[PDB]
Amino acid sequence: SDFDLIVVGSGLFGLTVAERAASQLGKKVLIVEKRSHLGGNAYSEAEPETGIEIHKYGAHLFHTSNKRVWDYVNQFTAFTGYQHRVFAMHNGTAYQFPMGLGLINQFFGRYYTPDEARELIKEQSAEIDSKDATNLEEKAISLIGRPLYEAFIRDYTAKQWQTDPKELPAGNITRLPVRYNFDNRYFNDTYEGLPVDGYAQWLSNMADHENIEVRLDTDWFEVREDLRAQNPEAPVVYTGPLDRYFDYSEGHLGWRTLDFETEVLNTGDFQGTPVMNYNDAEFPYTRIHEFRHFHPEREDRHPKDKTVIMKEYSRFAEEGDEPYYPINTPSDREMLFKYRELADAETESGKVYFGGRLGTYQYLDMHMAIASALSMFDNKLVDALK
Amino acid sequence: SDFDLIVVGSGLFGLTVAERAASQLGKKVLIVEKRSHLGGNAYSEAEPETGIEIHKYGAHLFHTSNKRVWDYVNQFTAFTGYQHRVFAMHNGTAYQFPMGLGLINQFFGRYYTPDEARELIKEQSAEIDSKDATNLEEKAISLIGRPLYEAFIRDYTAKQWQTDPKELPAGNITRLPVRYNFDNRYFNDTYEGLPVDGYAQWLSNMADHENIEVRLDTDWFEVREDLRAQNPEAPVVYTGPLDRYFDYSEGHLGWRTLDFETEVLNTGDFQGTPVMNYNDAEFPYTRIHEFRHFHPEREDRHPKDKTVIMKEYSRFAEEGDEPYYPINTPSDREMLFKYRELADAETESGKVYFGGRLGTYQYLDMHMAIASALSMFDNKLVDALK
Ligand SMILES: Cc1cc2c(cc1C)N(C[C@H](O)[C@H](O)[C@H](O)COP(=O)(O)OP(=O)(O)OC[C@H]1O[C@@H](n3cnc4c(N)ncnc43)[C@H](O)[C@@H]1O)c1[nH]c(=O)[nH]c(=O)c1N2
Ligand SMILES: Cc1cc2c(cc1C)N(C[C@H](O)[C@H](O)[C@H](O)COP(=O)(O)OP(=O)(O)OC[C@H]1O[C@@H](n3cnc4c(N)ncnc43)[C@H](O)[C@@H]1O)c1[nH]c(=O)[nH]c(=O)c1N2
Ligand SMILES: O=c1ccn([C@@H]2O[C@H](COP(=O)(O)OP(=O)(O)O[C@H]3O[C@H](CO)[C@@H](O)[C@H](O)[C@H]3O)[C@@H](O)[C@H]2O)c(=O)[nH]1
Ligand SMILES: O=c1ccn([C@@H]2O[C@H](COP(=O)(O)OP(=O)(O)O[C@H]3O[C@H](CO)[C@@H](O)[C@H](O)[C@H]3O)[C@@H](O)[C@H]2O)c(=O)[nH]1
Ligand code: NA
Ligand code: NA
Repeated sequence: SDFDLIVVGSGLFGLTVAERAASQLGKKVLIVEKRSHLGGNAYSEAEPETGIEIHKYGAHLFHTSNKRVWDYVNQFTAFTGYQHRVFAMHNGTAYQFPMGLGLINQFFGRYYTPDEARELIKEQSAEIDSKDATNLEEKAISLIGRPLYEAFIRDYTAKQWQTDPKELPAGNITRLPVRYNFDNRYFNDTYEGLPVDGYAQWLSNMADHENIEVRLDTDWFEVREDLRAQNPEAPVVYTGPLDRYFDYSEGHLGWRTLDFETEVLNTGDFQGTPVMNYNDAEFPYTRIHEFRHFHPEREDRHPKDKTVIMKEYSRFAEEGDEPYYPINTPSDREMLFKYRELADAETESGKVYFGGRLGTYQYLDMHMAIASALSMFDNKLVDALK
Repeated sequence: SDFDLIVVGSGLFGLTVAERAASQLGKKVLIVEKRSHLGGNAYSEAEPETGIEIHKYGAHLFHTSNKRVWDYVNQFTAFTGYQHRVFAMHNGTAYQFPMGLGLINQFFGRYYTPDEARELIKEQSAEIDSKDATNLEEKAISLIGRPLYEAFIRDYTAKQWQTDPKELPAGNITRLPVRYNFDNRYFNDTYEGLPVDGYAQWLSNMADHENIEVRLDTDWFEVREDLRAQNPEAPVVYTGPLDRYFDYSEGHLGWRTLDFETEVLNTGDFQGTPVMNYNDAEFPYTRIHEFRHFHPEREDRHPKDKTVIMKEYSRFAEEGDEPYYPINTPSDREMLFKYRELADAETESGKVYFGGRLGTYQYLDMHMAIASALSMFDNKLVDALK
């Protein structure tokens, strides 16, 4: 055959499945991608004026405590020692972030020892018992009190979900969001970095194999019947939109989206930190990314006097807009459960597997997706190709 | 012979010289150490109540951009991903540190962009031209202005050197101490961590070799004539006090010292950061070290409800007191230059080499010492043992 496996999509999920099949089974794998680039939403490319790497589908920071995934992805790229950190902009002052002794000192006026700070939160959050809460506004206040809630959460949350906190489930926060030390790593995980020569280089390396064929700029639904004709019992992995596979026969799945406003400024340094959250409602966007800071080890290939930055906005996502975050209304999660039924049928009837962010209506971190792929590979695909 | 090389001292300098001679030349090396422990001032040991590693000769953070040294020391111990960070305590508020957009925001009331902040420092430091300064107080103010100087430098400096800034050379600061971003790594170097099983374990590994013999609790001047008798043209490396070698025949070298006040507290967490500087004169000590935080990856072998901390004080150092920092008065640096003459004579007449912190009256970082040793090894010792 020309191929033994067809993979729809070239996000981390497709790529992984693909590469395993190529290197571990030695099969011929054909990757079909709609866009003109490899990588799915993880893709990054250089801004033309400045040369600086940016991400046209949202900023991507790689982090995992999953050693399996880590050793794996390191097979295809090295990482930097980048540790992600964030600052929160509120009333013209940049606060340390997330919530901890640092922010606490800046906001309530003076230093609180760890023990002091636990107590400070005790009194503040005493208003509502977490067992009481009816919506998102309460449940937070019940965890950290009104002063903090109103300053750092209320508007930020509102902007991100286009809504009032009072009209959101209480179940969306599940943990005390406060640290009683000065540690402001944003992420708790074992391993963390950025791909050394960027994501594009990395993603691309995953498909650079003597058994993988990649057709960019190709829609699967336009070429499916043709390709399956060439070798009919070659199986498919579909990482595209779940609902669309089944021609929305059952209602459109509901997604949240993002609009990105990307400017080049005539300064070498606009905020001196990669990410700057904006928590006051006076501003449309949720945060400003300044991309040079993600790779400071490159700042000798960077513009002395220019910098690229990007403002992130949120809204609901519909048609033509890129889907980013599943919304998961109740009326979404059953039309899902339903499509599951369809997919399984379709998986047994016609050897077509469903995976990844779009393919399962589900938020996935990068390592999550990669693992999800590796699961499917080992559990479903090894026997499916014998 | 029983030994081919005698090494006085077991600090990093001795150890290095020793280990190279043992592993690269295969010589028999006898290490003579006055204290009862291996390691010199780098040594660390567990506080008995809590089990927590501490440093009885000052806190030690390892950091280098010298790859040679790095690959070397990794031969004897692994390091953690510890990045050192510091906070400055001034008027009951803990400031981000060192001086940068962060501290700046906290102190002058609101966020300053990088460009804004450069300008802010322009006006502040405009008072005195750096070309003018007569003492340490001016030279700082000429670099960062009075508001900052007085808040974060004046008292801290005074405590550390027991003096008024106005009576210190202008040459002790040589660089703008301000960052125009939010990056608060304390150290600029390529590599940085803490020894995984502590320094004691590490240091000790360097002497664990089938050609190295270690006699703890032995003063060299008490046993020298004896040992050199056993094999008279076996050479010595002396890493002890330079002046004392030559029986202070030429004036006592002047050192600064430290007194450490070490307490165990009945709390799991006293300040939630490894180091907390204290910049106001209301406090005797310069900073408080809280040692559990140096190894957070151990906090599941740490006391749930106790923590060891330590307050650091400075003064001048004399006899019986441990020497820490060369003072380098003018009347010190010529009595030095002189002892150099003596040493070289003594090096040619009697094959006795002088090295390391004490042996050269000179502040040395760990990697500096190690490199200094490696220099001496390759340049003077290889031919000296043929
Ligand atoms: C804003 C934002 C930011 C981040 C993240 C998500 C979001 C939304 N993620 C990273 C990322 O979005 C996610 O992990 C991956 O995109 C999932 O990879 P997939 O293969 O599952 O989907 P992905 O969407 O990447 O791949 C799908 C591919 O299929 C193609 N395709 C679709 N329909 C097709 C059709 N009909 N025919 C052919 N091709 C078709 C698409 O063109 C696309 O290339 C993340 N995770 C993390 O761990 N850390 C982070 O910091 C971030 N950052
Ligand atoms: C407070 C403080 C903090 C730090 C540092 C210094 C100070 C003062 N240094 C680390 C350290 O102090 C320095 O790098 C080493 O001690 C130098 O190693 P040496 O072998 O040169 O001397 P060192 O003093 O360690 O070794 C001398 C040894 O010789 C022995 N001795 C002396 N006289 C003798 C005699 N007559 N006979 C026999 N034995 C004798 C002593 O007992 C001792 O064991 C540092 N560096 C860095 O890179 N990062 C850091 O964070 C720090 N931290
Ligand atoms: O300043 C802040 C930050 C967060 N939040 C709340 O916490 C949530 C966290 O969202 P956000 O800070 O915007 O994004 P992350 O937590 O960094 O990441 C989200 O998106 C990432 C990439 O898209 C995924 O890796 C994460 O799982 C997902 O939580 C927000 O919706 C808010 O409800 C605030 O109120 N204020
Ligand atoms: O809060 C601060 C910190 C520093 N300084 C000034 O900067 C100097 C720096 O000294 P200090 O902060 O006490 O120590 P380090 O810079 O961390 O380290 C000193 O001691 C270390 C270990 O002993 C060595 O690695 C360094 O080379 C040596 O500069 C001080 O004397 C002051 O003059 C201030 O004014 N305020
Ligand atoms: Na409560
Ligand atoms: Na000036």
